[PDB]
Amino acid sequence: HMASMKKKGSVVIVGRINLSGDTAYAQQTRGEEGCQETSQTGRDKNQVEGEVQIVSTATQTFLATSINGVLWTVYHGAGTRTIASPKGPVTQMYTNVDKDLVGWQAPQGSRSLTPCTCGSSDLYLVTRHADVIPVRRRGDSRGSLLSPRPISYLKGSSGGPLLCPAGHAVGIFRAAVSTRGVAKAVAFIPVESLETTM
Ligand SMILES: COc1ccc2nc(C)c(O[C@@H]3C[C@H]4C(=O)N[C@]5(C(=O)NS(=O)(=O)C6(C)CC6)C[C@H]5/C=C\CCCCC[C@H](NC(=O)OC5(C)CCC5)C(=O)N4C3)nc2c1
Ligand SMILES: [Zn+2]
Repeated sequence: HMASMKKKGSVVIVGRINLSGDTAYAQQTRGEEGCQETSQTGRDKNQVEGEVQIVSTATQTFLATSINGVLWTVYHGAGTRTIASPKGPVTQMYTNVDKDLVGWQAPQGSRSLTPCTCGSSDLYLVTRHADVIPVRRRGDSRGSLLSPRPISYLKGSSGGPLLCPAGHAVGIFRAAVSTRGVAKAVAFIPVESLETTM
């Protein structure tokens, strides 16, 4: 009935991948209860820091990455959802189902990665467990893992960055290519495609 139609909750930042120092590590900033509540109100007063956020909905958890003042993630994680912010839900400023891409204005206090212009094919994928996985670029939107591993290890890291040797953003992790459950390669949204969307 019209009277009882529910609304979907906001995406909520629940932690980050700390890349500040010599050791990458995941930090949780909000537990499940506060996450649930913040998703419904869309009101998140937690201080945001860093480039790579861990985000959650009621049903999924994945990553989101700031590049050029936009917090980017995958459409298959976020759909058309708002993100929680100190003053309430914030509507997406970019949505592209054809690229599996969405973006919101970057939260106050985040830091943005710089788009790569190195042209290097020696990349590094950052996962939600703060693993930094070397990846050889193999095309415009694909790279191979130098050390394959089960897809379990990459699940939940869509929206994370592929970085060049200098720490610039090369793309946003979108999908894993596997054989008998082993991730041999990854697909990503190239940063140029983000820059065109902008
Ligand atoms: C609905 O509207 C849209 C629009 C455009 C979409 N575009 C894509 C490409 C897509 O694909 C889905 C989701 C994605 C995925 O699973 N993404 C990771 C992930 O972590 N997600 S996640 O964070 O857990 C989660 C689900 C958000 C919470 C990185 C994956 C980690 C492990 C793989 C798990 C097994 C799956 C292997 C699979 N492989 C693959 O499809 O390979 C190819 C055929 C595609 C090109 C080659 C794979 O990766 N996916 C399948 N859905 C779309 C949906
Ligand atoms: Zn670079």
